[PDB]
Amino acid sequence: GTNDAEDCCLSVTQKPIPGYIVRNFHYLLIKDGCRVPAVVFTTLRGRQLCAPPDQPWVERIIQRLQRTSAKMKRRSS
Repeated sequence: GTNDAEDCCLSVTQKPIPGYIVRNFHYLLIKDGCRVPAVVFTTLRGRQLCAPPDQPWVERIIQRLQRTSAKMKRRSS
């Protein structure tokens, strides 16, 4: 969102947003360090939203973004 004092998301809704309108995602887990594991979907507008990392619908769209972002192997961010 605007001024994020934390690295993780808030909470995900039933079925947040279409996974095809997401530009890039950030995969937030408790492994990283947070109480709420969620993948944030950075939409076309540049807004990130919390989506369920367990649900199958998410794991497909993640792959799509992984393979498209993989085109850029140099990652500074």
